[PDB]
Amino acid sequence: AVATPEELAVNNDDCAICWDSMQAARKLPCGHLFHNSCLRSWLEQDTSCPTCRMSLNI
Ligand SMILES: [Zn+2]
Ligand SMILES: [Zn+2]
Repeated sequence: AVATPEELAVNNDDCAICWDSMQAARKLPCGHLFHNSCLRSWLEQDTSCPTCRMSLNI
């Protein structure tokens, strides 16, 4: 569920959760770029901001 182009990922090749870099890159309502697998996995585990520690209302 990524609406951003791979261009963004290339420009920002670095994960905050799973670390490293890949391709898929989605943006959270808080202001963070997470991969499809990294995010999805996060949403399945917890719906909280890894950094902001704030719950996403969307
Ligand atoms: Zn990642
Ligand atoms: Zn955040």
